[PDB]
Amino acid sequence: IHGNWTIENAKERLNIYKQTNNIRDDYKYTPVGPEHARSFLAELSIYVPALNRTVTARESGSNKKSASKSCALSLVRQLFHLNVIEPFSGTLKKKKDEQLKPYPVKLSPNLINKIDEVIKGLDLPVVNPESSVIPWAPPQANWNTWHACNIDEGELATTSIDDLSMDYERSLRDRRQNDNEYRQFLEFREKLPIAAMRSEILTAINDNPVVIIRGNTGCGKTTQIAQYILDDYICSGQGGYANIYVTQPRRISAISVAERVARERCEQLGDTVGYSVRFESVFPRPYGAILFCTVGVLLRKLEAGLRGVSHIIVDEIHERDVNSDFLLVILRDMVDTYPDLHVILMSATIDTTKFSKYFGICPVLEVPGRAFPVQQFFLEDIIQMTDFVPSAESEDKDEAEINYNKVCEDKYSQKTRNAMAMLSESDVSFELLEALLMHIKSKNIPGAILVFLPGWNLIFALMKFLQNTNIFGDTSQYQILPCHSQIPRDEQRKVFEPVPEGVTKIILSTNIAETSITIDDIVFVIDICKARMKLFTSHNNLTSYATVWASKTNLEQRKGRAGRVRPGFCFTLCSRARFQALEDNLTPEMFRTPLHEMALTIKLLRLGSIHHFLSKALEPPPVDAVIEAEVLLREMRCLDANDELTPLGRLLARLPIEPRLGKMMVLGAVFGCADLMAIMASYSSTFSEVFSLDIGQRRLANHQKALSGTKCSDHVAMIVASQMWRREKQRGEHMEARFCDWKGLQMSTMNVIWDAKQQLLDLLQQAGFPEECMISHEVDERIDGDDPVLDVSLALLCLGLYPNICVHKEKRKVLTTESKAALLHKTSVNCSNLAVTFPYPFFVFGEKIRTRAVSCKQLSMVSPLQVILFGSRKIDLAANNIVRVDNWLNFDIEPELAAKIGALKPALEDLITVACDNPSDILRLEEPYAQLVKVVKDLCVKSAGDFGLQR
RNA sequence: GUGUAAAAUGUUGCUAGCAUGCUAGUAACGUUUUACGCCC
Ligand SMILES: Nc1ncnc2c1ncn2[C@@H]1O[C@H](COP(=O)(O)OP(=O)(O)O)[C@@H](O)[C@H]1O
Ligand code: ALF
Repeated sequence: IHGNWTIENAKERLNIYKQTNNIRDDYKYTPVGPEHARSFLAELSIYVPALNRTVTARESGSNKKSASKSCALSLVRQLFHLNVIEPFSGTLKKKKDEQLKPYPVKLSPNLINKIDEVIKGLDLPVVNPESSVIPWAPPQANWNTWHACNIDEGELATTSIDDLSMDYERSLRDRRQNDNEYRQFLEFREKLPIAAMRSEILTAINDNPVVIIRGNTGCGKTTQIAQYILDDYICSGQGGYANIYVTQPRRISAISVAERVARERCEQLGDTVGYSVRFESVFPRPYGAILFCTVGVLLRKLEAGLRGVSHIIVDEIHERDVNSDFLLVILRDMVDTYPDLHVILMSATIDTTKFSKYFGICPVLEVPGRAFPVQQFFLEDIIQMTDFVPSAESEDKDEAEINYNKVCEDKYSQKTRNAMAMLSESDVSFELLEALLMHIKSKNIPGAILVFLPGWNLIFALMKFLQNTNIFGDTSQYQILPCHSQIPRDEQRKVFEPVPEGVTKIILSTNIAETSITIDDIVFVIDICKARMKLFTSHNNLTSYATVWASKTNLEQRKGRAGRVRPGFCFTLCSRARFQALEDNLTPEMFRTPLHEMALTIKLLRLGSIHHFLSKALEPPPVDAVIEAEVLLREMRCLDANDELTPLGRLLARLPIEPRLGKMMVLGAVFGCADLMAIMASYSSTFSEVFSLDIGQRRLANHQKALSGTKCSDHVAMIVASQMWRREKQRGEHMEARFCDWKGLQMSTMNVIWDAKQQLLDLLQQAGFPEECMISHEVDERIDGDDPVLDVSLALLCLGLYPNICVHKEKRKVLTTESKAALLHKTSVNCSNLAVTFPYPFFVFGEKIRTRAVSCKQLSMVSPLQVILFGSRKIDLAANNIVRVDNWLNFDIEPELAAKIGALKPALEDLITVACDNPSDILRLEEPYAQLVKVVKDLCVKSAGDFGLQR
């Protein structure tokens, strides 16, 4: 009854018990009765090695299988009677894991005495359980616009701006006279649509303060309007008294548009057109030049001043990203206060009425967009055409989910015939491409093939699948090219390269190709209205790089993205039900996003209360976002609760990194490890791959794993790689490139990290911290012992990236907070196939890749002594003398020792505050603070928490 | 994006026997669940 003592249940425990006994016997069958009333008596003997009480089953049935089942019934009943078998044994039985045992403290008495002296030498008692605007000026002599300062030397110090304007004018006249490649580029730009209303757009801008351009995508407009403004300003011989400032919302888009405008101008990058993306600047000449930058770089430059720039040409606003709307909200008042500035907002296809209404009903210009509506087809249309039904043959939820695929009427074509024949919907197959090919060959429509896959992972998977199906994946006849941010610029520049007809172009891309760039020859668009949704859930610190449906506005744009003049075809892979069911627009990301970084930015520019500023924005954000920004600023001691920016906050604002790494960079110079902190912050915030993985590789190679050395950490590997790269860069790069390739170095990532380290140390120098601590602290990896610099660097790392720590159980299988299973990313140095146990069973990662908290990246072993030092914002005490870390980690330490360790929590903040207050003398601290530095260097040593008992 | 053993279904052919059928299994088949152990 209670143990469901029947045949097809409760037998799992019996099977396991017999497996433990290894008895391979079964039921012997004996016939009883005639052939018309046949019965079988089955026998089985079971030996019990634990109770020494052998049992037997002798039961009858209508057949051999029935006899065996009847015997097993009585066997389970007798095993229960024996009180040795486990009851129930249903289909519900899992196997999980938890903490086994740490090395809780077990320190030497020296460190205990040091900690006691520190807690008594610093008196840290613990209990044992207004709206102004940024000034702007017109162009001025001896003043550089880019650097926002006075050059006071060179040529402008003695040369008037009018002379520079005349020089630019004569140079452009000579270029008009002779530059033939410029002639062909300008004729291409003239046949380009915007050159229709050249003068018109050159005048409307002077007419009004706020100017909105509106014209369908693919006009080649961003790369032309700024150049036309410069040309108009220089044709009057005034190019010196004019500069152009443009902001894109994506880094790679900014790089691409800068390269395009340089190539069309037939000029080397950095002469008259330059770009300043985060951690990279190629600033051009100070006068008569164009600047492209991301919104973040402009928000950074806003601190100094917009002096010396003529017109600002803010790019795509339909993105609705937080940065662009913040910039627009500031720029509204900026251009209202100063009537001599010209703000330009650019869109692609959006009801710009709200944008115009925001700026006091500003003019909404228009571009004549030649177009031809394209044939739009859906899943019913494609099932009518060439079959569409089959496919490749918190946990859950409620009934609120509606499957529109299964809610429809079968008034369409032979749905059952298509189902019984074939199809492949979720994964594309020969069907779609062959249908397009036959449509082209029968209706005579040679044209490019365009698809919008949501993510780079799916892009790579489908590219590999189509390469496997190379009969129709034949690049010689069916050219295939991806397009995404991650891939190098070589693929982007190859995409634009045309191919002869017959070599069909099948472009695989994502939301990037919907704007920014546009291929002229696109005819047929195969949309799936799927896009990446890399959302960070800061309310619980879970990442989700999932895929979500595109908005109806975006879907309409994609429908219009193809078919310039040719008919064009839209092969939408969705039903009309979902087509009309999804939201018309896209949810404003500004509504749901933490605003701590923007709060620090607004407090840096002394723009008054954040609440009032957010009220006077495009969309009044919900009070939760401003409240959470306030909470983060108050708890992190960047901004006081009384809207008073402490020097810590002002220092953090200038840092081009998130505050969670600025808090580490502050302490980096405190403990004489600033180089390590700069390198780690650059390698962490700038999400990048450490090593150049070769094709067909599933793990890290021999040297790729040996570079981490005895430390066996990817962060230590990166540090030593940077050290060897810089000592090699001390020599020539001709052999350095092949050496880095041999060492599996990413080269470009290393350059980025080095430049970021240089910029961070320059910023720290400007802050006031001494140069002496900013010296090389070279760490070797072959040493398996201890090194104070490296262990304090790792302790600071664990301080910063909280709560991205994890507990290792076995192989890839690791545990994360709230007891979540996870694996180790392939790029990590801790990837292998054999079972290895690490010296310390605690790891901290950088990123949580893949939505279902599975992939962890940037793993590095951490000392078991973090506990309360650098492991959390909260520590607790559990039963049976257990210290609780992040409510998912257990240590076994005396409450007195736990309180002693936890008393350091206010001390860290006090040290940070003192370091920020007096940057000039961080090396020469107060004597209790020198003792604190000494004790923290002593405590975080790798082989420290093992005294008394190594176990 | 996987294999092993166990159990319910029906199936392929065969087997010992009974007044064309029948009483039982056999080797194999796929389905569904169970755990065992991989790789992302
Ligand atoms: N790398 C390039 N080489 C040549 N022409 C380009 C390049 N990139 C863009 N163009 C042209 O410039 C135009 C750019 O349009 P775009 O910047 O997307 O305008 P908007 O952003 O207003 O839609 C396109 O029509 C395209 O033909
Ligand atoms: F210039 Al755009 F989207 F129109 F980047």
